[PDB]
Amino acid sequence: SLLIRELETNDLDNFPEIDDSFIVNARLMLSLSKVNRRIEYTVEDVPSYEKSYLELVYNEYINKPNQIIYIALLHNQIIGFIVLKKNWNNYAYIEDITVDKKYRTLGVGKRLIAQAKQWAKEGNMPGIMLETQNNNVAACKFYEKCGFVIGGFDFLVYKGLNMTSDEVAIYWYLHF
Amino acid sequence: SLLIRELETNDLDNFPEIDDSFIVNARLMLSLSKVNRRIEYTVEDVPSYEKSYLELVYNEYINKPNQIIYIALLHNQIIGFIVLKKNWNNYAYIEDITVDKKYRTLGVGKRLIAQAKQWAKEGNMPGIMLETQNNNVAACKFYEKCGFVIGGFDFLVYKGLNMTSDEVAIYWYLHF
Ligand SMILES: CC(=O)SCCNC(=O)CCNC(=O)[C@H](O)C(C)(C)COP(=O)(O)OP(=O)(O)OC[C@H]1O[C@@H](n2cnc3c(N)ncnc32)[C@H](O)[C@@H]1OP(=O)(O)O
Ligand SMILES: CC(=O)SCCNC(=O)CCNC(=O)[C@H](O)C(C)(C)COP(=O)(O)OP(=O)(O)OC[C@H]1O[C@@H](n2cnc3c(N)ncnc32)[C@H](O)[C@@H]1OP(=O)(O)O
Ligand SMILES: [K+]
Ligand SMILES: [K+]
Repeated sequence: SLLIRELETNDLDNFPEIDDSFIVNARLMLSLSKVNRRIEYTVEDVPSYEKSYLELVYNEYINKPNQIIYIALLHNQIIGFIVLKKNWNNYAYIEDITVDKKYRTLGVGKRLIAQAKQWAKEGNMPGIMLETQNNNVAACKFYEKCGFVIGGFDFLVYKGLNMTSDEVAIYWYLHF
Repeated sequence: SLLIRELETNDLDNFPEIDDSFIVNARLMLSLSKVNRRIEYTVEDVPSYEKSYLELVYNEYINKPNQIIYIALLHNQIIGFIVLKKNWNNYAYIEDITVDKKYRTLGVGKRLIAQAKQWAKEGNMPGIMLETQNNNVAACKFYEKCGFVIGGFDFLVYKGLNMTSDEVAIYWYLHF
């Protein structure tokens, strides 16, 4: 069965092309309730398109006290990975989680998250967090299934790259 | 009169103790309108207390392509400074702006912001941004007077440091 383990220098050249692309078919619409500052959302369909999530240099995460990469291995091949760092607020921060396109929805991502939680706890980190865009509904639903909640959002940060679009950053948190 | 110029190595030992403390006397209460995703706020008084804004190592900002420190000089003394970097979204990012307590409300901060805008433009940066806490109403009003608008907020990021309090991060933006 599937194995999740820490990335090693010797894995760097055996690292295959992993398809991190996904289909954007909808977007989250955010709202702020007056009850417990709860950020809520509704889903709105948008004309579909494909995009790649992704600079990430794997070697920068090998042999480091506060950052690490875990890889998912199935039938002698790396089929997914998770990139983690310790953030300024003490939480573990997911820089990137990717499962090869052909193997998604089969529980690999949840197993990567479970390992990330172990790493966070081993380092005395009180939770895990990450940022995603409101047009990555697949990822949003995945984090929600994993126990994460929306703690914040930002309507202007993406304008610095492109002023035409209306991409929104969403910040997700899982507290232990 | 006042002089604003780039920090030099030779200024490092002539750098005096600058009082960056401020009095917290209120906090911003955020809301999200349905019109143009406008984030609004109201001010609520809170029992007052003093806190220091501030690791920042000035030497890390000397002789760098994408980061810099400008100092404010008055009567042979450094009375304020602004710390800037280029962010991932291309905006100039204010890591810290401080005017010595005794000289506040006399226009020094606005002059530091003006210089930061020049630096941003010289580097082809499309705007300037920063993060502050909802309990720093003085800073919030100052940014608002300087033309900044609220682009986002986060209710959980501060929980990683302290779970008892309810500090909220506010992200401000000035687009050119
Ligand atoms: C910080 C960041 O990295 S943000 C970017 C995240 N990465 C990407 O978007 C790259 C492309 N996407 C992917 O690689 C994958 O879709 C991942 C990593 C997000 C998820 O990995 P997967 O292995 O597919 O997730 P997994 O099968 O473990 O799903 C776990 C749960 O989430 C749910 N889920 C997963 N994908 C979806 C989806 N597209 N829509 C709805 N629910 C979903 C599953 O149904 C499952 O729920 P359950 O526990 O109730 O059965
Ligand atoms: C990213 C970060 O650094 S967030 C932390 C910001 N830094 C701090 O909080 C450190 C402590 N505070 C300070 O150092 C100063 O208060 C600063 C840097 C925020 C502002 O510097 P100052 O030199 O006092 O500001 P300056 O006098 O230029 O004020 C410019 C405008 O803002 C307004 N303003 C300044 N302080 C306040 C205040 N406390 N309340 C209301 N309005 C204010 C001024 O009235 C002025 O408005 P005008 O142009 O309409 O006359
Ligand atoms: K995303
Ligand atoms: K602040």
